[PDB]
Amino acid sequence: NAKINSPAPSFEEVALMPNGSFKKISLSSYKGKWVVLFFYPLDFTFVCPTEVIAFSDSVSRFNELNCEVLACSIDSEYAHLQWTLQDRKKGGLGTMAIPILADKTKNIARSYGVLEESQGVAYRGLFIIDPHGMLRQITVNDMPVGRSVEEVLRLLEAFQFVEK
Amino acid sequence: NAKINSPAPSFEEVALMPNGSFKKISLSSYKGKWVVLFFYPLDFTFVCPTEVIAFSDSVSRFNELNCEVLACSIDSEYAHLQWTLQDRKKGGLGTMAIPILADKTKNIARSYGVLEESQGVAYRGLFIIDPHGMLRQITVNDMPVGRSVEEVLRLLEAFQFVEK
Amino acid sequence: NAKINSPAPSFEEVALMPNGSFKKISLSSYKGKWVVLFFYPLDFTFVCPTEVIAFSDSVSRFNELNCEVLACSIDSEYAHLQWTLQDRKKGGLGTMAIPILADKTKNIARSYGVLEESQGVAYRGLFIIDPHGMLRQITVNDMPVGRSVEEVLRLLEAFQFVEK
Amino acid sequence: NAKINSPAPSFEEVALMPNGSFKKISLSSYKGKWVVLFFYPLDFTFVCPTEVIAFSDSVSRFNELNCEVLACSIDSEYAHLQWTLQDRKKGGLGTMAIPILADKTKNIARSYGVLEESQGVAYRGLFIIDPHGMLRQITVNDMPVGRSVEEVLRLLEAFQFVEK
Amino acid sequence: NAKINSPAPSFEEVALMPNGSFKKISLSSYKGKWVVLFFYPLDFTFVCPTEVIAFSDSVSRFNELNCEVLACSIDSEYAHLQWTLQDRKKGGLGTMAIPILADKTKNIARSYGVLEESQGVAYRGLFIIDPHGMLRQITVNDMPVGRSVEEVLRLLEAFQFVEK
Amino acid sequence: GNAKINSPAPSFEEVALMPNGSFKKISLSSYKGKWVVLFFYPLDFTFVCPTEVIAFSDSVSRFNELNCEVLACSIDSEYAHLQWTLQDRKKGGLGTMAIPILADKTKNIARSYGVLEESQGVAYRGLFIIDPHGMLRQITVNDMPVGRSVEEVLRLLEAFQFVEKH
Amino acid sequence: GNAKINSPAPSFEEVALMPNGSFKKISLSSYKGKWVVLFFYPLDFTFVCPTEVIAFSDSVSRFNELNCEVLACSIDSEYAHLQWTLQDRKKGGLGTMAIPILADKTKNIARSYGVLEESQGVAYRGLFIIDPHGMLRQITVNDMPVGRSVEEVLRLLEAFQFVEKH
Amino acid sequence: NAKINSPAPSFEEVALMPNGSFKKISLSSYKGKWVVLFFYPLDFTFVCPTEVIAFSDSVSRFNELNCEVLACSIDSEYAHLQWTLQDRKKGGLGTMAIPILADKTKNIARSYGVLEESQGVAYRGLFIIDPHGMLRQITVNDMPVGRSVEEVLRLLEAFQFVEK
Amino acid sequence: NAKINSPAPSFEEVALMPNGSFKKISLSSYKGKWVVLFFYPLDFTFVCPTEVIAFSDSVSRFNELNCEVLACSIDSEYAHLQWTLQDRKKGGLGTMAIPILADKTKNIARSYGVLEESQGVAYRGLFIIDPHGMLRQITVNDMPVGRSVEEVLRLLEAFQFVEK
Amino acid sequence: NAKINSPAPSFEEVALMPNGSFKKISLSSYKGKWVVLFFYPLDFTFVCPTEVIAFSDSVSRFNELNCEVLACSIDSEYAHLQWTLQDRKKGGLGTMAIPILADKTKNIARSYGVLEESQGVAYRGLFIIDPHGMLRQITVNDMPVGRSVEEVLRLLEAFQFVEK
Repeated sequence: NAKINSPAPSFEEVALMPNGSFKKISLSSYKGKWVVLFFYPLDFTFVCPTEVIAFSDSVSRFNELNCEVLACSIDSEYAHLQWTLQDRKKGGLGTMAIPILADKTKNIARSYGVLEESQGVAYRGLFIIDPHGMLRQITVNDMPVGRSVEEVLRLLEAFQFVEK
Repeated sequence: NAKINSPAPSFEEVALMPNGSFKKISLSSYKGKWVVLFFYPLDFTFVCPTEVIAFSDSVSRFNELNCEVLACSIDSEYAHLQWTLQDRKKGGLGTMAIPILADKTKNIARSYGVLEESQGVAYRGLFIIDPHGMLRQITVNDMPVGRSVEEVLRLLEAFQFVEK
Repeated sequence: NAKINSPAPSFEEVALMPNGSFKKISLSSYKGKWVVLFFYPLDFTFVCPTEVIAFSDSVSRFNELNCEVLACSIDSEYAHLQWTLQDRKKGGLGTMAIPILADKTKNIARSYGVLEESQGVAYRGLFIIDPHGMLRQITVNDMPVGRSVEEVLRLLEAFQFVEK
Repeated sequence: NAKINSPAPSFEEVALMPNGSFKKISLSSYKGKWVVLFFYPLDFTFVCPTEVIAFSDSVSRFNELNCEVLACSIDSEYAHLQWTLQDRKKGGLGTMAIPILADKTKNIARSYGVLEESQGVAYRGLFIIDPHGMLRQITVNDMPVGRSVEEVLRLLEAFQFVEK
Repeated sequence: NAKINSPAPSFEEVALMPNGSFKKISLSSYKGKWVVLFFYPLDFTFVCPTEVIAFSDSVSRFNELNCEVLACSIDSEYAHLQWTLQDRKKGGLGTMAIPILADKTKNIARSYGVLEESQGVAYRGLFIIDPHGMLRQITVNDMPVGRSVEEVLRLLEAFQFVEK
Repeated sequence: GNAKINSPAPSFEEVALMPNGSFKKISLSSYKGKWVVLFFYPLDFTFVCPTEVIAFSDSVSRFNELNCEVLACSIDSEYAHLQWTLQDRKKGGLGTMAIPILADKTKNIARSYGVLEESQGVAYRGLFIIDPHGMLRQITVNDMPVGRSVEEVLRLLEAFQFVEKH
Repeated sequence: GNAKINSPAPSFEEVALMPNGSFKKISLSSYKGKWVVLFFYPLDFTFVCPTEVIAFSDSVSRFNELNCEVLACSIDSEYAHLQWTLQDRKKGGLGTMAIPILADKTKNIARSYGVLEESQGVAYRGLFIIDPHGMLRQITVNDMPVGRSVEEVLRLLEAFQFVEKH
Repeated sequence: NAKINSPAPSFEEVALMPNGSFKKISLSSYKGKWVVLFFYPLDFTFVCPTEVIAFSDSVSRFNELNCEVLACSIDSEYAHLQWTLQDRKKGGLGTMAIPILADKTKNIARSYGVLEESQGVAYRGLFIIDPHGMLRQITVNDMPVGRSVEEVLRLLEAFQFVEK
Repeated sequence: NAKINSPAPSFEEVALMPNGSFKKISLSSYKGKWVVLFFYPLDFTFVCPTEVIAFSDSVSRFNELNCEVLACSIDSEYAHLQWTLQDRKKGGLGTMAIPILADKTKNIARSYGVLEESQGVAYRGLFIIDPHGMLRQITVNDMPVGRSVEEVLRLLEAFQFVEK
Repeated sequence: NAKINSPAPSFEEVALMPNGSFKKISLSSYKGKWVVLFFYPLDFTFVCPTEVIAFSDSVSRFNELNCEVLACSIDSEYAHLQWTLQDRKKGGLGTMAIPILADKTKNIARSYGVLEESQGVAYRGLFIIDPHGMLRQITVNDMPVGRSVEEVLRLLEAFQFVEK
């Protein structure tokens, strides 16, 4: 389970890459970089996916801070792909600048302790992981409330300021 | 688990209705009718979903034999809905004449013993259930091979013939 | 128990050979060939044995597809033999072109999960096993309904088409 | 398991009746009479079935002593029937003057502790049971050696002489 | 332990009141109001307690939203009191407009899963609890990075907007 | 009861009254290479005139010329057994014997052969045929009041040996 | 061993050879209201001339006039016991006895009194003094080859009864 | 615990020596000699200590038979000493010709199974041990009844006569 | 075991009364009074008994403060008695003004956690118990160092001052 | 736990040094010296901390007896520091001549068995430890009653006198 100042739970799982391909991604492959790993409940929700899009539209701000961003849900990689092929205007995801993990077994959500067991979907959890793979901050929102790109960046800069 | 001449495993779960709405469906609500419950692995797969469509195109042939047909997968109801909104020509599902269960918790697949745990997806299992809710026949295919609408009908007629 | 894409349960047991002799047969001796292993409840049933005969009459069609066929029941090898010595017109089996396993311990039925424990007899289960010894499809019928030689051949071609 | 001066293990099972019909028979239905229950391994064995026949040819001798005799094996009732329809001269059983239990589940053999677990067949066990349902004597032979009708009668008379 | 959409872990503990008195406070006494419960590591840290002060300076903004705010640490109520008697200029806490729980047994921190067991102090955890006592959002920061009053208010308004 | 057909007959090494009147330790394995008829009886000095035990003793040679040794057993001490043999046959005693009699003082032999009546502390009239390989080949158990047949055991022996030959 | 000083002596109900020659069930509790000397010995018909058991039988009245009953016990059957009494005293037998002899066929009595030699299946020369209330009051246990003293047991009895009085 | 023909329970403990000194004494130091080890309840009991004295007055009789005698109780060595300094006429012990063990831990009494647990004192137990350290006879008296020096000597001579 | 502000461990045990008689004394019989219960190792020690005597010589000072004093050791009541009959000049105890418990089972020492298990004797433990039977202070000395009557009185007054 | 004549429970913990710095201190670092380790409940209590001050004012008296003195409580090192910065006249601690352990995890209190679990604070326990690290005396007071510097010195001198 996920704990501050302990190594963030490991995973190696299929993800939809920004280019549209499927690829296995391990957490340890990010060693040497900061990582913002964030979960969302379901693809194709009647929610306007503004939240997932917001993070994708902002990758480079995180990148300038040596931070990679990674999305995740219990949906398949095909579901992910289909959502990106769908129009943003029509409620789709459109192009993504970040990978989206396909947590098909729900185990990543489980290890990060964000799985709603009765629904089989993940809460809006977000985790900041340092270059050493250490879990440094936990944010978990109930389904109906989104996270803030600004806030995560606030936190990132703060953490990096302390390291300097 | 699913055993011949034992009551078929119970379930009550959200499904995508033929009209496009979401609805809770219980197995017991079919008491008095035959049921063909069949699983498939994933929505939006790169296999043209001929198999699921074949069963939908043939409901009537089951229906006049006092048999209801029910599809199921580990995908969400929103995923299901999205697939039906997708054009059949374009590898989508198009309109569906049968309900599709959203086994988001994988428990239905588990109880029917068709779940591939490592994958998180169900095998191509099909189950014939009588008006008394008794499991009467088991078919399970490996992912790459489809089932036969003709065969299931053969079996149905055979079973009903034995009742007279 | 038996599972798709797991090695099919092992066995080494006495069988009635097509020539009329008794012989020990192991599953692994079929490595390199496809196998259709199928169970039936009892020898000498008041149910005419059209089903078992149908598979025997069709061996070559299976053989041409690099597939061996194997029958099985809880009856002794002597019971098997006696049934083949009985005239086909008289409700007997006649000369068989396939071996018939004598599952006297009922353990083969048990491992394939087709044993009706209260009766001590096997359900009409049929299993397709690949040249690697991997279980590839499961069919189980309630006692009163037979299987289809055509259907098994349909699946066999389908499976081989996927490899080629 | 079966113990001297304890109630003989209960059973209710299908048997081939002397007239050729199938019938459920319980041990307790013999209360008030002595019973010689005896097991044999298999129907249709290559060795002339003189032993089973010997007991059938002698029923009236047992009946004279208020004793009923009951045969048993792991074979089905249909196997039993078929053996009696077979000519005695030809290695068959001919019509029998005693019922033959069809211990399909093997449980009767198990409870009397005569089941060879590796073979799935019963040893040549014979049990004398009194009118009170109490087990009074145990005889168990290895497969290749038969029992003696004279001896069982010796024992019967001895037991009845003591109760006199 | 603390879970989204489950009742927030109960507590009744001594707290330093804004007026300077000690008082037992239970979580359930806030039923009917929103609660922001937030932990901090230690009193008298060489950190300028800007964070704890920031929340105190902002109580009325939370109050206008029907939300009460509650601070907590493993320090005694006397330690709390002493810190408030200390000058803000000298690194003290000065006057507080919010109560500060004295989690002397560390059990509140434990139940909210924010206790650093090796240090015996709590991480910078913050929890939003609804009028029904249900846990609605989790924020946990590593020691050196503070939380944002603005962000918590963002979240509060969002939650209340959904309820309307 | 450990006593199972086609399994090695339960082992034992115990004091026995020898035909000559001496006490001697006897193990089952010492009979390897010979058939053995091991038979139990309830008690020495019983009010049942001991014809059964005597019958087997009077017939040893018949067993012996079948390459079969015969061995009696009961829960009584070796001294009890000896006393019984010193007692006159006419007078309800045993007389001198042609077979050894095991003194199953711990009752464990009877236990391992599953013939011990636990409430009484005595053995049922159990008889066991053991082959030259030490394998248990046939089980006979009688309730107390009914005896076994020397003829029958010989019938069985010949039958078993006939199967070995052909 | 359940046998503890100032605890109720271990219960039993078992067949015994009565002084008159009959078999009878005897329970410990049937002696309530009397002192009891219960004593064990290893085996009937031993090559030890049975002076010890005889000594206690020859002295019953001495125990009796102390309101004390005496009871012998061994793992031998009641038939063994009877046979021994039918045997002539001169000839190494027991002769007719003035005390009952328990037939501890299941060995449980010896077990509960903690005097059973498990490897031999026989009891040590244990002797137990039990009061009218059924309470165990003294324990004597001898190795096989050494006998007990009738005088000593009487010494003990008088001592115990003297303490009751004054 | 102590058993006939098993090695007598070991001990090494302080004892009051006949000369008035304290000394550690082990059971094994008597190997090669017979030992009469005997327990008594308490020092300074209101009843004239004739029993302990009787054994002391008779040591040479035991010594003649290559037998050493050893007294024991739960009292301290100082208690023992004090009792011997007390005048025999006055209810005291006087100087003893045998050692008296000070079983302060109660463990010797425990291992010889003579400890009255509720009182914390030992029963009047006496044990005869051979030159090989084997326990050869057990005598245990209830508190109010003494043992006999004559009897123990009777036993000793008997045992030695047998080994002769 | 014994704990501050928990009821002091119960006991009912024989004690040597100041008048020279034996009497059962329970802790609860002191309810309504303060109690100083103190242990010492052994009677008749080569260590002059100044400590035990000091407390006896001072009873009244304790009594005036509504406090009873109680001595205890693992020695028998007869040992106690004998020590008091011994002349104080001669290393004896003399007439005592306090009762002395005879903890023959060592259980009182055990429950107060002052038993030296290897020696079977108690450490120089002293316990102050209030009128409610609550344990209020613990003093435990290693064998060679005595306690102070003054100190115990200092504590007693202090405790009573806090109630008044 | 803390037992007389057993090694005193080990610890290594942060302490406030007399100079005002924080430093890790282990018990074993005192090997070769006597140690008076004493606990108190809480910093900033409304009791004028005369007791802790009394020991600090007297270090020298311990020091010349080759004895180091060590204070301890469950409060943080920062709490300790703050209390020493507070004016003695104002109920503060003022300058301290002894180190004060910060038992933030309450484990030292636990191992010395002085912790009041419900409170989360330690009782007024004091422990004398010899140069060999052996626990030699235990004093435990209920919260409202203080210990005596004189008494501890009495004990120290007594212990050292026994060593010569």
